[PDB]
Order: sequence, then structure tokens, then C-alpha cells
Amino acid sequence: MPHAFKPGDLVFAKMKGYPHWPARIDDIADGAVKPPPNKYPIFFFGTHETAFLGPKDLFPYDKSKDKYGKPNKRKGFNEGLWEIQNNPHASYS
Repeated sequence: MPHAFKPGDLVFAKMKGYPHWPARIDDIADGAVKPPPNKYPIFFFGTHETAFLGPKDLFPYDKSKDKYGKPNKRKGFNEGLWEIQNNPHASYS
């Protein structure tokens, strides 16, 4: 059965106005800004942007890839698909 989300989990993450987007739950570095309560730091592959989201917007990647893992014209998306499939735990700083 499912656990709660933890750092390193792979997802598609949903933001208003954007397609479900390949992403990971990030760690929070020592000294770095923490998310608001009940929110996770989401790193978006391809764009390399961070936003804070709750579970309602997080779709586990394995379950969801058949639906959401297709090319999209949006900037950074297809780069993001490569990253989540081929090196999802790398440093992209």
C-alpha cells in the first residue's frame, strides 16, 4: 500500500494552466527555505523550476506515465520527459 510522499519520489505535478508535468519531490538543503505546511518542494524537470504543491496535484509517475508521458509543445517539457526517464535523481543546478 502507498506511503506518504518522500524526497526522491517521481511524479507528474499539476499547476494551473500547464499540462501534468514530469517532476520530483525535492529535498530541502540545510539552510534553504522550507515549504509552507502540508506542501512539498517540487522540482520540475526540463524547466528546472521549483514550486510548492500538496498531494492533490501530485500523480505518482509509474501509475501515470502512460497517460501523461507524451511529448508536449510546451517549453522544457520534452527535456523534462528525458530527465525523469533517464536521470531523475541527478543534480540539475
